[PDB]
Amino acid sequence: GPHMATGQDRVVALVDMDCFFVQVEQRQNPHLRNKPCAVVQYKSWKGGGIIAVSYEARAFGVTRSMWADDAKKLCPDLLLAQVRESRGKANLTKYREASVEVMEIMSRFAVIERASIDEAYVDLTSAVQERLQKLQGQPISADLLPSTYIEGLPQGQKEGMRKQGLFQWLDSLQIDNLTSPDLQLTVGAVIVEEMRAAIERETGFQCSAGISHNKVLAKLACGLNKPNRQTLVSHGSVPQLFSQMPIRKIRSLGGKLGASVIEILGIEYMGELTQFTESQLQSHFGEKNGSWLYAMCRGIEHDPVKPRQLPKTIGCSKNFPGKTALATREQVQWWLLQLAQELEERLTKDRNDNDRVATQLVVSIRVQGDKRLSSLRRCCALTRYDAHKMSHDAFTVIKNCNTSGTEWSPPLTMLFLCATKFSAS
DNA sequence: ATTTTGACGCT
Ligand SMILES: Nc1nc2c(ncn2[C@H]2C[C@H](O)[C@@H](COP(=O)(O)NP(=O)(O)OP(=O)(O)O)O2)c(=O)[nH]1
Ligand SMILES: [Mg+2]
Ligand SMILES: [Mg+2]
Repeated sequence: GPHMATGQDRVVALVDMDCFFVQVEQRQNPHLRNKPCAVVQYKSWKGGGIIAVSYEARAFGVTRSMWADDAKKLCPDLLLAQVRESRGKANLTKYREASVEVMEIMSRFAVIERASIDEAYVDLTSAVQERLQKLQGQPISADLLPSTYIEGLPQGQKEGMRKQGLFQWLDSLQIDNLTSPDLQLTVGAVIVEEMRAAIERETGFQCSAGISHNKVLAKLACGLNKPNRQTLVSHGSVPQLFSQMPIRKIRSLGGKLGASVIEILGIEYMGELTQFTESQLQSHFGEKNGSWLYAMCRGIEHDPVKPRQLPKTIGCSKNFPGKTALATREQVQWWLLQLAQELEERLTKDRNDNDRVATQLVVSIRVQGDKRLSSLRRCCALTRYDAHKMSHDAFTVIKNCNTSGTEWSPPLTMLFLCATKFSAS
């Protein structure tokens, strides 16, 4: 009743760039704009592995994790942009810099949590309050929401349906009550329209966004109407939306835990979770997951928007599959040095930009025939931004995996260096 | 022989 808090305190947005790496290449190369295109890594093996796909190319069935030659079977006019290669490995600098452009714009509006190279959460609660105070009871015009969908509306062509649903929502709005959750979301969506306009104006990149009361709902909402649209998911829309939402569609439930929720409880959709008690869910999935599931299937989640715009770790990774696996000492040293050189470059620039220094070097490896993605992860001190020292320490720290009596055995199918434990400088 | 990352939980 009155004391059942409903998780309507906050206004949170998730902004995510549409086919991000492809848009970065399309800005740089106009010939790629408004075409089926994809971004790949490498080119010798099956034309390279696809990691980003324009929506034109998606209409042919091209997806991420597809080989480019297979994709070309689906889309013979597919255009391909290749990730930069440096020191014999993929170099993602162009996209990290494009990302920093986007993040710095979003930061002007509110405090953001960088959730990936192409997406950030925004806590808009304060900003919505300020804007409601500025409006002074003025109602919200549909002109202020040109790309906004209201999930679950209309009830009772695409743009036509969007405008119908928006009209229904705006007519139902109690603009006088500065404290109504639904009004707060609506004003949040006005600000998110402004944010996405600024992002497009100042970068050329288009994006989508979700507006709701928490991070999970904002993220789920963002995907409902991609590309180049934003979606308002209200508290009241949760029962219908969740009544047919596969559990795996909710962030963090797409893997083993989601599968066990399905198998143990004997359910399919998010909504069905509501029929279990908190204690029941805690019994099956632990106290934390259980509490979180009990509130999440009612649309409630409390995870804060962390004020963090920059990555907490800086890492360099390369796989060496099958017959390219590193089998000699010279090879492991040369590739550890290549990794350490790219890492050093990134870390020096990080220090100059962000006034901080990493203090811990993590070295991770895979050995051939190991089932696990990571076979060993060991850490050492990172005291100098010197690639030669970093590669020597990584070797010093992993060399006791070589069972050879000049050789390396088992051959290494992955090297991974990661700087962590940052400290102000 | 999708690859290259990065956050975060568990013990
Ligand atoms: N190297 C690498 N980069 C990746 C991988 N997966 C994604 N990226 C890169 C490429 C992606 O562009 C970017 C952000 O990933 P999304 O937001 O999940 N997909 P996108 O923005 O392309 O399309 P939309 O969001 O409109 O559905 O991260 C990967 O496995 N490896
Ligand atoms: Mg994206
Ligand atoms: Mg994303």
